[PDB]
Amino acid sequence: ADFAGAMKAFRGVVGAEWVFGDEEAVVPWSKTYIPDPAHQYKPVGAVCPQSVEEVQEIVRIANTYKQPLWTVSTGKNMGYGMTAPATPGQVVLDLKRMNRILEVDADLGTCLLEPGVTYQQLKDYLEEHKIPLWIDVPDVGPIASPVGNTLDRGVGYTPYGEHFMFQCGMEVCLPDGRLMRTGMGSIKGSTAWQAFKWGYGPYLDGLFTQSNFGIVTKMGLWLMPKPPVYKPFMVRHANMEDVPKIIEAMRPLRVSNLVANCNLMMSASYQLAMFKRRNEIVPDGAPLDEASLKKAASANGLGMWNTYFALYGTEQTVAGVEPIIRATLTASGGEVLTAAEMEGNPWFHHHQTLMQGGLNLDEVGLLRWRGAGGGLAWFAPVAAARGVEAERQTALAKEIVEKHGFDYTAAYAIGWRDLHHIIALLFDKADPTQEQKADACYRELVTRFGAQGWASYRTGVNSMDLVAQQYGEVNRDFNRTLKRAIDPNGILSPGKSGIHP
Amino acid sequence: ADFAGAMKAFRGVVGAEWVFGDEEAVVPWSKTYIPDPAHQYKPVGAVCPQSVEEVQEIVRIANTYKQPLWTVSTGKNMGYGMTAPATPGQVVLDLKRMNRILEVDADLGTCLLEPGVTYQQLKDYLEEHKIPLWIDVPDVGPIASPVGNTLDRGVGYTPYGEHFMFQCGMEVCLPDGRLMRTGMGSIKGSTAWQAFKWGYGPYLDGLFTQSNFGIVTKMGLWLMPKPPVYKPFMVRHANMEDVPKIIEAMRPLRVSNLVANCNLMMSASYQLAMFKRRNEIVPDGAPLDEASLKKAASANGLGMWNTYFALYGTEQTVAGVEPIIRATLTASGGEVLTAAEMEGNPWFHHHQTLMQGGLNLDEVGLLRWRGAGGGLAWFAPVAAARGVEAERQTALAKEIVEKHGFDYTAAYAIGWRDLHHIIALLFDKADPTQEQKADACYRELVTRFGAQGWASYRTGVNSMDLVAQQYGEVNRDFNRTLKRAIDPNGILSPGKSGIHP
Ligand SMILES: Cc1cc2nc3c(=O)[nH]c(=O)nc-3n(C[C@H](O)[C@H](O)[C@H](O)COP(=O)(O)OP(=O)(O)OC[C@H]3O[C@@H](n4cnc5c(N)ncnc54)[C@H](O)[C@@H]3O)c2cc1C
Ligand SMILES: Cc1cc2nc3c(=O)[nH]c(=O)nc-3n(C[C@H](O)[C@H](O)[C@H](O)COP(=O)(O)OP(=O)(O)OC[C@H]3O[C@@H](n4cnc5c(N)ncnc54)[C@H](O)[C@@H]3O)c2cc1C
Ligand SMILES: COc1cc(C=O)ccc1O
Ligand SMILES: COc1cc(C=O)ccc1O
Repeated sequence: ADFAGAMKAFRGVVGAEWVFGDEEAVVPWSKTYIPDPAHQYKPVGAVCPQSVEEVQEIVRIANTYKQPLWTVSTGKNMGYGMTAPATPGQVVLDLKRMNRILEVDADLGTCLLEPGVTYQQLKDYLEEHKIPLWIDVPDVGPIASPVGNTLDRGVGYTPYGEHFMFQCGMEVCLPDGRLMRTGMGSIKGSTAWQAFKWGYGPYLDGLFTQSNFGIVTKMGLWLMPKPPVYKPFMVRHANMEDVPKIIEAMRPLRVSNLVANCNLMMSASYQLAMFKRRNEIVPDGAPLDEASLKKAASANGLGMWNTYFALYGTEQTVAGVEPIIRATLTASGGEVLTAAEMEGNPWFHHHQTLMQGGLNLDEVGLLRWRGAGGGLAWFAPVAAARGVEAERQTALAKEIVEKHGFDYTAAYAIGWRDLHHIIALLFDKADPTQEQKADACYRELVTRFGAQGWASYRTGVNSMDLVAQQYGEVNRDFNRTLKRAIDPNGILSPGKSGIHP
Repeated sequence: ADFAGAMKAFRGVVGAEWVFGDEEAVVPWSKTYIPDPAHQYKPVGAVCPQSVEEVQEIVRIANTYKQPLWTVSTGKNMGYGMTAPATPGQVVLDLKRMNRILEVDADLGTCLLEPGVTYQQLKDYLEEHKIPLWIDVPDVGPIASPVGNTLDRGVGYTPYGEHFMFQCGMEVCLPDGRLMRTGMGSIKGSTAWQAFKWGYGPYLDGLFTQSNFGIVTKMGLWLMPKPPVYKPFMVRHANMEDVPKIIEAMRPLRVSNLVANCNLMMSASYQLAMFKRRNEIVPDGAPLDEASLKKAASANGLGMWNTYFALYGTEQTVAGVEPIIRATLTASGGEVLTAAEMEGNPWFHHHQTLMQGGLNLDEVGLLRWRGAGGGLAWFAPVAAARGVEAERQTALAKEIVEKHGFDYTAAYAIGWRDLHHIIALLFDKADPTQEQKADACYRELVTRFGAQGWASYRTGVNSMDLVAQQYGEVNRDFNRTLKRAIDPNGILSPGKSGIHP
């Protein structure tokens, strides 16, 4: 890499005030929450363009100077690396200034977005124009990107919660600086770019998700019509061991699509961690015992597991399914509760907001759990939607985290036929011993889960190689063949998803 | 290519009795219904393996001898080329004997299939085991493949009608002879291969749809639970010119998901062609005039457009949406009819079967429309689900087919935000002048649609290059870059989707 030559050329493209080219200037891009005992996940520069033409020029320069770029949209991948690159020596290509809402089609229920568009911005746009469409939001703070989130295949909590399913068309700047539109978008003045996903020939959009094959400059997204009626529910289960029965109850409701939104099944420990520090619940040095958890949860109107779902449509369609749902969940030991029973309950309010695609009030309490706080890494294994799988994964995760002196703080995001088991590894990052222990714990989670046949849907920059190692060697080789063909100079996000030039 | 050396080595793998290696022996793989005036779409051999290990050996030999393989599952791509390869000198790799149903998961609603499994076979398997799951079938005759259809991104008529959306996990033999499993499948003894679509890192399954980058040897598919209640409907519209009003009435019902199955909006001419020859309707030499069509359709209980939809659930969920659906469609000039009104109507019966994923036992009447018959080519442009687009595409297609002496015989398959406009170009293939005219007509359809911003979702081997030409030059280059990297010897289906080594 010729770093100095690249950065000088980048100033010529975007202006000197949008290039950040030394240790002090790149501080805003360098903070992470994942464990990093060797201090190895850090950018060496950042560049912030406002147009796709600037992106193209930047890519051309990256090739000439052999200077890799780590592309982000808004860069709020918290617990997964924020804007830290996977390998040393990279410049962050921060697309936050490319924040234009290009189209919103009220009739077809679609939009077309630049990467820097935020969820807040899109929701404001819809409301200001009185367009009766909803968004589908992850459980994040004030800033996050539909484009960035979708490209990492993230998740929200309406019927449109599996974000990548609802993507339709994209524009990519390929590593040589040429633009390519997927689906119907390469037909000049196509009116169907946001209407038909697949196009003609090989379906390419998935190559640009969790990958380093292209820079997405525009993305189409389907949006759900606002329903006449929205009815949120909470199911409370009393015992830690209820895990398998909850999944077995929900599975039929989801496979038959009586419930259609992604359902967060939240542990009491996670819920408490959102609003309380660990030392409000148990002494430092003591385990997070189930009696203390149960007492604390009960005092706050929570069970040991609390699962959130909603119904959408009319009073009549809601009444068609609500009885069967109530029967199935009550038979599993759950108490089904509505807004009228959960008045003033901040967890119910939190999920009632999420499940209509509302924006919650900034405040990530999770970062202050243990000691000085500041340590969070997601460990996010997949399971089939089978109670026995959830039972076993809960047991193994708890065993491993507790062996390293950490707590089990987790949720299951229940999907159609799958679960995303979301495990927050919360630690005191400011204590270097605790950061080292969290690193060791994380490695043990990945390795031992992999040995039982389980691996992650998504992971942070510090674990992308170790997670890749859980999946097949042929897969690893095939990804590398694609990388080398698409990006011969290896200038896009080396190490993303364990893919190296 | 060294054809003789390749075919000798193939006999060693599968047995001499499963290699077909001269003009006479390959006759069963040679008949097509598309126009082919130069007789250029034809295989030079066929090989029929029964195991994945045989496939892998075949692929190794194909590399050694530089002998291209044109891979099919059951090969019933009627109107798209059957088993004829896109370029000369290819051997059909016919996977019909790999017909094992590997798994069916009743609780998660999934299955895992080899390519040769037919729809009939899978339906029989479900029925015989009393498994309360349905299939989703295209409107084909007795033999077709869930795998082959899904890989060409085909369509059926239940809520699971957009077939590729419901695929989950695949195994592929790569061009070098190695097997790769997508999604969660490359984790040994993963139990989530049919549970979670995306896996980790780039999403690859779409690369193996409408493509020549691999041979699919196993594919997973989600299956819909059988609903307590199934209620089919037919909407009759009186006038040829109703097209835009029908799309505008159905679009909100589909965008809001009050109707969830893919809806065939059938022209009267197509419907009549299913069961009648053209000279039962008008004289040879006369146009298929709207008054003759209306009279013939009316005598059969058909409108000029007849649109089929269904509701699935309980008596109460159906009652939740049926009034709104009826009001929307009646306001558009439609008459909404149910089984009780359509007793003895063979078209209603045909669609009522399709919309519950039933197998129609029938010959393909369409192949006998004009003269000696035998000519069929699908022209299948996409539209957004907007009335004005359907109006304009119907007008243009009518203009073009009638200019060349052919009829407009078409349907729209209404999707969520899209339409597949399915235009059957029916001709007398046994008359060489008519075959030439149909060839010219088809070229004009593709070219002139492309100039208005419209192009095909799928096409036949004789037009794959011309359809590729309607999409972007960068797309074409990118697909060629992938092809050369993935299949360096160019031995898998050269010319599929216009992708050439
Ligand atoms: C308390 C908490 C709760 C959370 N809840 C959720 C949740 O419910 N669901 C969820 O999905 N996540 C969740 N997250 C994780 C994360 O914060 C969000 O997913 C967030 O939306 C990701 O950041 P972002 O939108 O800024 O995307 P980015 O950080 O901009 O993008 C993510 C990644 O995509 C790639 N990328 C982004 N833009 C492009 C581009 N234009 N071209 C190519 N590649 C690009 C890069 O690899 C990048 O690192 C949570 C995090 C926390 C701390
Ligand atoms: C009257 C009529 C009505 C029809 N209605 C419909 C309809 O409603 N919906 C619809 O979708 N189609 C329809 N068709 C078109 C077609 O007949 C079906 O799509 C049929 O299912 C395709 O044949 P097949 O299943 O044998 O697949 P195949 O012909 O085996 O496969 C199709 C293509 O996929 C690729 N392929 C197949 N198997 C493999 C593999 N294992 N590895 C890699 N590539 C492979 C090849 O390119 C192959 O040519 C209709 C046809 C007619 C004549
Ligand atoms: C469903 O995916 C996620 C959910 C969350 C929090 O709810 C955090 C990280 C994730 O990847
Ligand atoms: C929805 O796709 C198709 C439908 C048909 C017949 O109804 C034929 C070919 C197709 O591609």
